[PDB]
Amino acid sequence: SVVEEHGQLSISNGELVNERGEQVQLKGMSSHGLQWYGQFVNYESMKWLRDDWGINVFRAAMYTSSGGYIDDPSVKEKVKEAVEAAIDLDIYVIIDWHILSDNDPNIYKEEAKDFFDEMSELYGDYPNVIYEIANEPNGSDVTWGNQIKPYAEEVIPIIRNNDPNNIIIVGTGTWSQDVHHAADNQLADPNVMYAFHFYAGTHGQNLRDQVDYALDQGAAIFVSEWGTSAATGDGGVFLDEAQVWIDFMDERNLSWANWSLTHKDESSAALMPGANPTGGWTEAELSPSGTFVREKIRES
Ligand SMILES: OC[C@@H]1[C@@H](O[C@@H]2O[C@H](CO)[C@@H](O)[C@H](O)[C@H]2O)[C@H](O)[C@@H](O)c2nccn21
Repeated sequence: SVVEEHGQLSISNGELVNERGEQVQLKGMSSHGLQWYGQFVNYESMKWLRDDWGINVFRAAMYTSSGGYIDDPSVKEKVKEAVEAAIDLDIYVIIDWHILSDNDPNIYKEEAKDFFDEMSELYGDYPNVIYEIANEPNGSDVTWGNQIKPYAEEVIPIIRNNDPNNIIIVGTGTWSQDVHHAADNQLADPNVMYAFHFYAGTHGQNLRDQVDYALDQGAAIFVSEWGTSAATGDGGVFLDEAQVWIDFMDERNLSWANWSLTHKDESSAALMPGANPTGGWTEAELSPSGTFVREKIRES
């Protein structure tokens, strides 16, 4: 229903819109690393998220380092499973080249180009696909103008040779928080968005103001990862500040994906250790974070 109705997504005047030009807001879940918690990524769990939580997008977080794709490239087949499930379930899907410790996206740029060539050749004639080419550039030696923008200007042409206009999300500096610099020096492609990520354990008022600054430059922003926890993925849940962010994103109509769908013993994890990897969870099988996120997507 979702993808048949909204169809081809694009950016118009800095906003995500459907094929009629109407604003659309995606809300869903991210996997944890596919090399660690891939058992939670399958048609049945994704169908349960669609039908019981109301998700309309799923993010496949393919770590590059940390035992991910560079170390063992077999994980790309789990990305394919997730994309195919999203096609069968008629929801959108984010293919996330999940850099982190490999903090400069240029470290694995050759591999990224080959990976995104393959994915865009396979799936570029479906409207479901959204490409997230570098999760979180980070480090004071990795800047938008010197490192990230030029990386994007090599990977985007590879994708565009196979897929002229599905959405591309491009990470920003300082762990995808520095939307100000990106918004002042935007990419040319008209169907790009810039990633902004937050974790509710950080007091967020200035970060919200910086998102507004970026929006005011005509940059489109996708909140492709956020958590209810501290920035470590743990440290308790911060539901008061998470709700502030939820309301802010609704007012600005910003799409989002929550970190993350796993039973790992950390506060941002949505599931408790007895949750079935194929779905059907009871309330007791959701964590405090998962209960809250589920409520947010169902309310929507
Ligand atoms: O630390 C929380 C998350 C992080 O996941 C965290 O990665 C760590 C390192 O791999 C894992 O040990 C944690 O279990 C996971 O929650 C995301 O990979 C990253 O994009 C991000 N940036 C800011 C926070 N986070």
